[PDB]
Amino acid sequence: KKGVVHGVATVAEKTKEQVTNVGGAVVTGVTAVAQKTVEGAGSIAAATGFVKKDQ
Amino acid sequence: KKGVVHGVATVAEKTKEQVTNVGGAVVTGVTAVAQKTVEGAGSIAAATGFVKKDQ
Amino acid sequence: KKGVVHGVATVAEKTKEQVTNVGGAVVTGVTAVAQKTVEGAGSIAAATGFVKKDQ
Amino acid sequence: KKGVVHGVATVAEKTKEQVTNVGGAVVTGVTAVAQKTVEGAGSIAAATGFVKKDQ
Amino acid sequence: KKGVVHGVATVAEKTKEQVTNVGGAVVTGVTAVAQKTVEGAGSIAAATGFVKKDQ
Amino acid sequence: KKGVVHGVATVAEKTKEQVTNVGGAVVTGVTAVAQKTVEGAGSIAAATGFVKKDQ
Amino acid sequence: KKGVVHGVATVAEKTKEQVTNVGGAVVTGVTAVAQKTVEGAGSIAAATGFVKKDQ
Amino acid sequence: KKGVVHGVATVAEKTKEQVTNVGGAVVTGVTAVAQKTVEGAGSIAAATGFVKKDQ
Amino acid sequence: KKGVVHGVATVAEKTKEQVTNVGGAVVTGVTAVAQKTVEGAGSIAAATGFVKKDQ
Amino acid sequence: KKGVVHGVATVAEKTKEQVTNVGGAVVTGVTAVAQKTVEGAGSIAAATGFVKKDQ
Ligand SMILES: Cc1ccc2nc(-c3ccc(N(C)C)cc3)sc2c1
Ligand SMILES: Cc1ccc2nc(-c3ccc(N(C)C)cc3)sc2c1
Ligand SMILES: Cc1ccc2nc(-c3ccc(N(C)C)cc3)sc2c1
Ligand SMILES: Cc1ccc2nc(-c3ccc(N(C)C)cc3)sc2c1
Ligand SMILES: Cc1ccc2nc(-c3ccc(N(C)C)cc3)sc2c1
Ligand SMILES: Cc1ccc2nc(-c3ccc(N(C)C)cc3)sc2c1
Ligand SMILES: Cc1ccc2nc(-c3ccc(N(C)C)cc3)sc2c1
Ligand SMILES: Cc1ccc2nc(-c3ccc(N(C)C)cc3)sc2c1
Ligand SMILES: Cc1ccc2nc(-c3ccc(N(C)C)cc3)sc2c1
Ligand SMILES: Cc1ccc2nc(-c3ccc(N(C)C)cc3)sc2c1
Repeated sequence: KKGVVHGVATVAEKTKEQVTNVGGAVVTGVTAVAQKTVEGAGSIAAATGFVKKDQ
Repeated sequence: KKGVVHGVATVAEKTKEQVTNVGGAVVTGVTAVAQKTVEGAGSIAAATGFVKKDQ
Repeated sequence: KKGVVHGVATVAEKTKEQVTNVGGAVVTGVTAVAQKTVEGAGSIAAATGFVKKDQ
Repeated sequence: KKGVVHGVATVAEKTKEQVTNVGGAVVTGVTAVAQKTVEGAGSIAAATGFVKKDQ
Repeated sequence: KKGVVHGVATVAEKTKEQVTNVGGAVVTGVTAVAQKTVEGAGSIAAATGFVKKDQ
Repeated sequence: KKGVVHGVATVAEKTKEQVTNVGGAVVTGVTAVAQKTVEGAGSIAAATGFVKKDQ
Repeated sequence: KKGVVHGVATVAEKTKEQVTNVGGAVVTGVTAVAQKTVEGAGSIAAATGFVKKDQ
Repeated sequence: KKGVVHGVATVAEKTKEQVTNVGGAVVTGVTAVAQKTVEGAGSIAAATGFVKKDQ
Repeated sequence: KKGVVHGVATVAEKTKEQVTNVGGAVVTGVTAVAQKTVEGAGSIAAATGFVKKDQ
Repeated sequence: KKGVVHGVATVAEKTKEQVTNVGGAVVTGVTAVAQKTVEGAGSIAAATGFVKKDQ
């Protein structure tokens, strides 16, 4: 076989899960957050996949 | 076989999971956060995958 | 076979898990955080994969 | 076979797990944090994979 | 076979686990932290893979 | 002061939390369950407070 | 002061939470269940406060 | 002071938490379960407070 | 002071935590379970407080 | 002072923690279990407080 990509690719066979991202956010997984009190200014309480590039 | 990529690629066969990211965040995995009190200014309480590049 | 990459690639066969990242965050694994009280200003309480490049 | 990379590559066969990172954070492994009280200003309580390059 | 890399590569065959990092953090291993009280300003309580290059 | 009980009592002052149970179940605490697949016949997957007295 | 109870009582002052139960079930606490697949015959998947006295 | 109990009592002053149980189950504490696959017939996967008296 | 009990009592002053149990299960403490695969028939995977009196 | 008990009592003053049990299970302490694969039929993987009296 032959393949040429510029990116971003994701090429496969017999594949149970696939995610391609440029951005941005993708949530595909099981996630449970239980929480009782959030205070403070300002605290990232429960972050799973996170990116902060403030300018 | 033959392959030429510029990146970012992810090329495979018979593959159960795949993630390609440029960014950005991707959450595909099981995650449970149980939490009772968050205070303080400002404290990253529970971070799993995290990136902070403030300017 | 033949392959030329610029990066970042991830090339394989018969492969159960794959992650490619430029960024950024990717969470694909099982993670359990149980927590009772977070205080202080400001304390990284429970960080699993973490990157802080403040300028 | 033949291969030329610029990096960062990860090239393989018959491979159970793969991670490629430039960044950034990737969490793919089992992780359990149980915690009862976090105080102080500011103390990295429980860090698994961590990078701090404040300027 | 023939291979020329610029780095950082990781080239292999028949390989159970692979990690390539430039950064940054990668957590792929089993990790259990149980903890009861963290105080002080500021004490790295339980660090597994850690890098601090504050300027 | 004077007190006579037959039970079950719970007598106090200045008390943040109280539970009295005869039974039966009482859930008053923070609880997070994240779960991806349960199989088998029959397996108690994730039990927190549990009592089984089958006859 | 004076008090005589037969039970079940719960007597207090300045008290943030109170539960009295004979039965029966009482749920007063924060609870998050995230779940993706339940199978099997028959498996208690995620039980928090539970009592089974089948005859 | 004077006190006579038959049981089960729980008598106190200045007391932050109290639980009285006859049964039965009481869950008042922080609890996080993250889980990815449960199989087998039949396996108690993650049990915190547990009692099995099958007859 | 004077006290006569039949049991089970728990009598105190200035007391931060109290548990009285006859049964039965009580969970009041911080608990984190992270888990990736449970198999076998039948294996107690992660048990914290546990009692099995099958007849 | 004077005290007569039948048992099981737990009598005190100025006392930070108290547990009385007849049973049964009580979990009041911090506990973290991180786990990646459990197999076999049937193996007690990670047991903290445990009692097995099968008949
Ligand atoms: C659409 C596509 C298909 C196939 C493909 N194969 C690539 C490849 C194969 C082998 C190697 N080596 C490094 C040997 C490199 C890239 S890139 C690519 C893109
Ligand atoms: C929105 C926001 C604001 C403030 C902030 N501060 C962070 C911080 C501060 C100090 C440290 N140390 C490592 C001492 C780590 C993170 S994360 C974060 C996110
Ligand atoms: C918003 C933004 C801007 C620029 C950018 N550049 C990226 C980049 C550049 C070069 C390479 N190489 C693989 C050399 C990879 C990613 S991701 C990305 C995202
Ligand atoms: C926002 C941003 C900007 C620039 C950037 N550059 C990247 C980079 C550059 C060179 C290489 N090599 C593999 C040499 C890899 C990544 S990632 C990235 C992300
Ligand atoms: C935001 C940013 C900027 C620049 C950058 N450069 C990277 C780099 C450069 C050279 C190499 N070599 C492999 C020589 C690897 C990575 S990662 C990266 C990320
Ligand atoms: C409605 C009520 C009020 C007060 C009260 N006090 C009780 C008590 C006080 C002290 C002791 N000791 C064991 C000293 C025992 C029971 S039972 C009871 C019932
Ligand atoms: C509705 C139901 C049916 C069956 C069942 N079986 C349970 C069980 C079986 C075996 C063991 N072992 C400790 C081997 C534990 C629990 S809990 C339960 C609940
Ligand atoms: C459905 C049911 C039946 C009987 C029962 N008996 C209880 C009992 C009996 C005696 C004592 N003592 C305190 C001696 C406590 C509880 S709870 C309960 C619930
Ligand atoms: C369903 C049931 C039946 C009987 C029962 N008996 C209990 C009992 C009996 C005696 C004492 N003493 C304190 C001696 C405590 C509990 S709890 C309970 C629950
Ligand atoms: C369902 C049941 C039946 C009987 C039972 N008896 C209990 C008992 C008996 C005596 C004492 N002593 C303190 C002597 C304590 C508990 S708990 C309990 C629970």
